[PDB]
Amino acid sequence: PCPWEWTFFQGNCYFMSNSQRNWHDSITACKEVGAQLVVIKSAEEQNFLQLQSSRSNRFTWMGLSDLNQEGTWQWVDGSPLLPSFKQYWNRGEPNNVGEEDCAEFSGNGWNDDKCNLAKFWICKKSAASS
Ligand SMILES: COC(=O)[C@H]1C[C@H](OC[C@H]2O[C@H](OCCN=[N+]=[N-])[C@@H](O)[C@@H](O)[C@@H]2O)[C@@H](O[C@H]2O[C@H](CO)[C@@H](O)[C@H](O)[C@@H]2O)C[C@@H]1C(=O)OC
Ligand SMILES: [Ca+2]
Ligand SMILES: [Ca+2]
Ligand SMILES: [Ca+2]
Ligand SMILES: [Cl-]
Ligand SMILES: [Cl-]
Ligand SMILES: [Cl-]
Repeated sequence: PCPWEWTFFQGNCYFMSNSQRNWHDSITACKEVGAQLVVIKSAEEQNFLQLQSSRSNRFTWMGLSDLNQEGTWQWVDGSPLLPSFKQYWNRGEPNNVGEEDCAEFSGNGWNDDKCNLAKFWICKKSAASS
């Protein structure tokens, strides 16, 4: 079972925060609970997490950025953003407006936004590690 206040899906536990943090502080918060700011590995996990964020009406960080090389999106575990996953950007994203280097769930897909903006966040860790 997942810890109190967490969400189970496909053998992992997810913490949907109830406070807001900028993207770096969200990474730290997840590391504090032995988790990671969420790295999506499958289409079904994307569809699941996207829906949680859309129906909660909450702009939410995930563990994805182009801070290192503009236009090259990397997950916080080092894995590249696969071209097929680029289907999950909202229409007209990522658009880098005013420089935007971190990815959030926004509505029915992903947006790039300012990494120093405070948003809700989602951490992920194995249920077996919980
Ligand atoms: C300069 O950044 C802003 O201040 C501003 C940027 C977006 O509003 C301005 C744009 O509106 C129109 O574009 C629609 C989506 N955008 N783009 N680009 C268009 O008239 C443009 O000429 C303007 O630059 C808006 O950004 C938020 O929403 C878009 C999605 O619509 C998203 O991509 C952004 O990441 C951001 O969440 C608002 C933003 C602002 O500062 O509030 C006014
Ligand atoms: Ca940049
Ligand atoms: Ca960018
Ligand atoms: Ca954007
Ligand atoms: Cl559970
Ligand atoms: Cl991490
Ligand atoms: Cl940024």
